[PDB]
Amino acid sequence: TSQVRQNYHQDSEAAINRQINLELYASYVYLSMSYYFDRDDVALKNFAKYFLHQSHEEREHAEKLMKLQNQRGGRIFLQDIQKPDCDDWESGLNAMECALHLEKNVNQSLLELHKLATDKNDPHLCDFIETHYLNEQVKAIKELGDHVTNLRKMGAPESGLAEYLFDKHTLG
Amino acid sequence: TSQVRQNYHQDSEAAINRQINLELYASYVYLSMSYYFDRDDVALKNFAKYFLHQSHEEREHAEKLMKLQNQRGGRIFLQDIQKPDCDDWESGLNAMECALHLEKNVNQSLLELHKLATDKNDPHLCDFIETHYLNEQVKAIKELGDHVTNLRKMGAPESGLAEYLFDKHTLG
Amino acid sequence: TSQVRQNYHQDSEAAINRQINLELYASYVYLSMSYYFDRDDVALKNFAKYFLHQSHEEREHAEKLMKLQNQRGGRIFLQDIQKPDCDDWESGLNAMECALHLEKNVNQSLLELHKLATDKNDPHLCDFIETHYLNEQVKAIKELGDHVTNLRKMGAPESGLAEYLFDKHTLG
Amino acid sequence: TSQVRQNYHQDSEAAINRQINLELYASYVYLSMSYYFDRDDVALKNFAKYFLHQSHEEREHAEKLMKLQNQRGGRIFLQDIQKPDCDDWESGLNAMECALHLEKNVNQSLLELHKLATDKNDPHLCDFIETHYLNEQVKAIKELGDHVTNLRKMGAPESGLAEYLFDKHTLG
Amino acid sequence: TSQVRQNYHQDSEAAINRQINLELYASYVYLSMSYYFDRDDVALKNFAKYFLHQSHEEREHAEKLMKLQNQRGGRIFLQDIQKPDCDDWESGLNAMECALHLEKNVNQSLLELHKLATDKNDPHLCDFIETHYLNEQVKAIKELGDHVTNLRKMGAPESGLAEYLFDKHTLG
Amino acid sequence: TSQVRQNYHQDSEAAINRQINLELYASYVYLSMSYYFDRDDVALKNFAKYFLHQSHEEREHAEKLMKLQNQRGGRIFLQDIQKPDCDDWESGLNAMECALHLEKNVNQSLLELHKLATDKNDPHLCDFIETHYLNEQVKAIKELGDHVTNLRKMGAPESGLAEYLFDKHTLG
Ligand SMILES: [Ca+2]
Ligand SMILES: [Ca+2]
Ligand SMILES: [Ca+2]
Ligand SMILES: [Ca+2]
Ligand SMILES: [Ca+2]
Ligand SMILES: [Ca+2]
Ligand SMILES: [Ca+2]
Ligand SMILES: [Ca+2]
Ligand SMILES: [Fe+3]
Ligand SMILES: [Fe+3]
Ligand SMILES: [Fe+3]
Ligand SMILES: [Fe+3]
Ligand SMILES: [Fe+3]
Ligand SMILES: [Fe+3]
Ligand SMILES: [Fe+3]
Ligand SMILES: [Fe+3]
Ligand SMILES: [Fe+3]
Ligand SMILES: [Fe+3]
Ligand SMILES: [Fe+3]
Ligand SMILES: [Fe+3]
Repeated sequence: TSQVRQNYHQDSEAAINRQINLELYASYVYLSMSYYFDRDDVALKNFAKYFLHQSHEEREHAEKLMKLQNQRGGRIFLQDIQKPDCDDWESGLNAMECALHLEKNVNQSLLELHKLATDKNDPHLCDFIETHYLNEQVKAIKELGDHVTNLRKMGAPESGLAEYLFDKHTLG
Repeated sequence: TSQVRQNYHQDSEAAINRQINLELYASYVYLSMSYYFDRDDVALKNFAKYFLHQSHEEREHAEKLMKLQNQRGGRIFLQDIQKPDCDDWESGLNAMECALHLEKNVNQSLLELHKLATDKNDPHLCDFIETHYLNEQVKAIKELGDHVTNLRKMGAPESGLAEYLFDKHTLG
Repeated sequence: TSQVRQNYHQDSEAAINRQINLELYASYVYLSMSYYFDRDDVALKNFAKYFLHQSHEEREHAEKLMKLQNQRGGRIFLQDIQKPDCDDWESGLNAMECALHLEKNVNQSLLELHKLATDKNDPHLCDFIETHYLNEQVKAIKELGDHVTNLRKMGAPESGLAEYLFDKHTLG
Repeated sequence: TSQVRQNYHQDSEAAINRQINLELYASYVYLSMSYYFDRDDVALKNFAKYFLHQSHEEREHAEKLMKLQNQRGGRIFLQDIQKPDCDDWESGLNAMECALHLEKNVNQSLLELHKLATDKNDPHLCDFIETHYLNEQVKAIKELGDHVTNLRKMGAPESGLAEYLFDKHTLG
Repeated sequence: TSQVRQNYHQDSEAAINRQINLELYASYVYLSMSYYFDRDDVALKNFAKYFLHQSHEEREHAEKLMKLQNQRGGRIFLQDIQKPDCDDWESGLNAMECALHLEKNVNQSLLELHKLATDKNDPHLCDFIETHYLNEQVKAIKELGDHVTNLRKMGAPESGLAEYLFDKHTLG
Repeated sequence: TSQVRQNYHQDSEAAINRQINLELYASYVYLSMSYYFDRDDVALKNFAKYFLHQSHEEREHAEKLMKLQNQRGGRIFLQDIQKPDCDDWESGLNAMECALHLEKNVNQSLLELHKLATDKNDPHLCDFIETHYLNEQVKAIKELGDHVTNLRKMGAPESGLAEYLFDKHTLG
């Protein structure tokens, strides 16, 4: 048992390990989406930038949880990073919709993590989730909801003009 | 025989001369396209700039091959620069499509040049083609493929609004 | 078939996809090693930095291959990123030894990739491997060999004083 | 008929097209001379610079006529650019003599162009020729006459010392 | 066997050792030529500078090969550096002619080294030769060919005025 | 006989030539030692720097004697530069010990050179040896004696920790 471990339940430690894996997967999904829009038959270079940056952000969210696990005296256990769901996301509107879906599932996982730490009476792990992840998730979901709404109101996915102009004006 | 000539085959020298002519022709084609979009009944001033700059670049690729020929001890032999294929490229989408076609043919010529220097065992001429021309070609073809894709997805050539907006936002 | 695809063999495309996965795995291995040395019962903060930086570098090597695949007209196919080999690398000397081993295996894969592109007569893909990956690998392997040698000559792994001083003076 | 065309005779338009071709040819001749003096058995690097710069200038004179043609509502028609007259201009004195000859022929063409625009009563095209081409030609011919005179008085072409010193002091 | 050695053939290692010796010899030859022109009965101080700088460059080419040998896991074996061929190179034109000859022989050795690495399937050692030595050699030979041509056309070696003026204007 | 030669004995001239060769050899020995410590199984990068810098210094001592020989009207005669004594100097302590030995032998040669110039009554050559070489030698020998003493008192050659720490703190 770790010399720094205090008030840190075996269940929280396992949950933190499952959340690290989820953030890595989210990083992988965004990396996959990014280079979809870099294809010559898609060619939306700011969608690609937007998702490459989201990819780098999610791996920084994972690294922070790895830091928290060592901080609290638990042991990181890594699992396979599953290959993403799709190889061909049709359109810019479909990608933002998958991203919105993915960000809600991550949020749901974080809310369950917070409920477990409330019940294990771990106030430090609670504040960590609140301070670094919960408001980030709410802001990400609101941003992606906005993007999805603009893309629909513009006429996407059937109008490539709409998707082209959204690339230049919102994401550029 | 030249005092600096070493490991430089008569066939490579002829091939370099044929490649100089191809680059000049490519320069001429782009010059012709540039001033098509400067016509008052076409009036896309950034298409014209894009192609004038490509015109100047191709003549700088030709000058570099002339420098290489003197560097290796061969003798430059110049041929007529053929007048380009078209006087009226219909639309911006049609010009990028001809440019994509032209850039692939130049690439194909460069790949054949590289195969001949491999077989004549001229590693310096191989590295020269690799370092200065091969990745340039791959980047040019990918750029033009992107432009062609955006123009189609926007509704060109039937939508002059699409071509107008591409001029302002991608090429400006 | 892609409008930009030229002289790009189905076998090279598959090989590039297998190399992207290998670089991601290497990135994952280094990320795992990094946070091993961040544990409170290991506590070598510059080993952790050294490997976190190597982790970020390998994912940038992967992103470049994804860019090359789109550049040449192939299609990225992603596989699961396997969880790394170990959860507990004993010592700093053992980690540098695994890293040396991993970097040789990546090199071997790159040399086989280069042999396949030579035989498919793809000089652009050859120069890409030479210019961006081959000398990087040779420099990485020489660096890790040096680290392993210093750690042994100092008295590692049995001397934690040796490992402590190497952390401060070579990696800091 | 062009919406901007006014007082612009079919004969002037054809003459402008023939002058564009002449300027391109002049650009090609100078490019050919430039890389003659870059040969290792000629090796006069400032003759080469002098003629490379004249080459770039003549293509800028051609581009200006293409701009004028679009400005006035005519249609550019491009012809083959004939390969230059010589592959081996013997000496620096012989090249300046060919350049002097070429510049007089261009001047003669410009004077005939000006006579046709006088007779077609096109005062704008007259002023354009006067303001941008006529004094340029007179200055070029006087410069080349000076160079030819100095080279002869120095002892060229039989004295390579003379040609060497002219390269360093007048053209450097 | 070295812990970093990978795909590095015993024959390449021996060839690299023979090339290190050749570069040192070339450094010695240039050092010898340099201080010939520093003699009071020769007294061409810029020939001396030109060759002293070439001397320092060749030893830096040797040091780079020593670095490559350690990089790849081979073992440097040094041989005697033979005293140069001449003690009295007659004239500036004769020295540039020996230097031209020496630089072609070094090039020939490098081309044979590249052929051996092609046949041993060592693409890293191939790119190293291409990237650091092959174009350097081509540029050196072209420079020395130019110098030799100017010196002859000026009237060297019988005209010490020619050699004096070349010292001041080309090499100063 | 040289127009600048004055009070310069045939014996001094020969001795200066033998000293030039000794300095070149010393330069070669240090170059050899430098790249010993650059080996991956030795890996002491500051020993390597220390000896590479000493290598460059000794060749600058040789160049100064070549300058002196021309200054006085003698004729430089170069001999083979013998390959160094060892290919594998065991340890850092053993290299500093060979370097100490080599520097004393060079000093002894310089003292004999000074004795010959005293007896040939060449006060200029005496002051040259005193002003540029004699105090340099005394300072080099004292420095190397210090290094050897520290390395022994630290526990070298049996302690690679000692050699590692000396590399970082004294030579870095
Ligand atoms: Ca799976
Ligand atoms: Ca024709
Ligand atoms: Ca698994
Ligand atoms: Ca290459
Ligand atoms: Ca013709
Ligand atoms: Ca007027
Ligand atoms: Ca000998
Ligand atoms: Ca010997
Ligand atoms: Fe996000
Ligand atoms: Fe996240
Ligand atoms: Fe281009
Ligand atoms: Fe080109
Ligand atoms: Fe690495
Ligand atoms: Fe990598
Ligand atoms: Fe001109
Ligand atoms: Fe002109
Ligand atoms: Fe050189
Ligand atoms: Fe060299
Ligand atoms: Fe010294
Ligand atoms: Fe010395």
